[PDB]
Amino acid sequence: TGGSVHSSPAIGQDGTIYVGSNDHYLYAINPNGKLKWKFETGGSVHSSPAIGQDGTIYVGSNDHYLYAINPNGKLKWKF
Amino acid sequence: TGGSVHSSPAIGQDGTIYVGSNDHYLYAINPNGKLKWKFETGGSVHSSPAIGQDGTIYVGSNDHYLYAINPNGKLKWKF
Amino acid sequence: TGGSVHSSPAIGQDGTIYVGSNDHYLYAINPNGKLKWKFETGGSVHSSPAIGQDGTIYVGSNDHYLYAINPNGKLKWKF
Amino acid sequence: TGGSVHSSPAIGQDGTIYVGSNDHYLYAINPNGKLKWKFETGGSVHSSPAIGQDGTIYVGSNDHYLYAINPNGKLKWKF
Repeated sequence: TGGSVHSSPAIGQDGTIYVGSNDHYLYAINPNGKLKWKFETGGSVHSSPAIGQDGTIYVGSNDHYLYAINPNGKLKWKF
Repeated sequence: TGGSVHSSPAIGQDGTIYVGSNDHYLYAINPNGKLKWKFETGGSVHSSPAIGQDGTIYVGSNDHYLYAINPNGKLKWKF
Repeated sequence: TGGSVHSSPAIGQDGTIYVGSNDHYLYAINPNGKLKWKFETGGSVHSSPAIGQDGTIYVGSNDHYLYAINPNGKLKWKF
Repeated sequence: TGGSVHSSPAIGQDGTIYVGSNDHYLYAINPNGKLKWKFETGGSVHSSPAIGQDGTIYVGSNDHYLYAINPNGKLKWKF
């Protein structure tokens, strides 16, 4: 990533590692180490991601939003 | 929310996303992105919520308390 | 507690809520809100506790140690 | 460890406790308190480790990398 990784990673049901970074991005890493996708937020992502029962990825950000991102990397909603 | 989301979200058995915020509130978000309820504490909620076997939501706060909130948003107790 | 609760709580198999505090203590709270025990460490407990398969409680502390505490509140070991 | 343990521990399927430290190292502790191995990173490990379905240990670090370490302590990859 392009910033300090304070956030703690979470693993999906297929092995995908989700973690946020201080570079504002939420990363989705494949189990082989190759990047799946990255989602940009308005602030550093100190918050640790969490995965729901349907594979959605929930994480907060320093930009005051709680982001909900689909496993394809597209934004579902944000509070 | 009205503050940086440092706290990390937790998902209940029905999909409800629980996360604290630096605006002193503990938020309960529905899986569709609409707010269920919010509980106000005396300080920023850096602590990440946790869900017990009965659906209770446990989270700490900068106000020195460990809050226990019922899934309806009403305070159970606080230590 | 006597300090900001930055650490995130963990729930044991019987409902006991374990969380650290900035007052150096690791707290064990009963599901009814009454204190079970508290274990003193040499520094603030920002680290979030974790429970092993045998009910042990693992948590770090600002005093550089990784504490292992038995569910009765007595120290097992510390690294 | 040789630094403040801000990171939160994780337990593997055999009881091994994984936690990072502000001394740049990621520690693997046996359930008896004896050190299994330690992996050095370029910065403090505030991030909390996470274990995949195959026993891999994922953790971030202040050095901007998301580390993937095999349970034997050898580096799998890093993003």
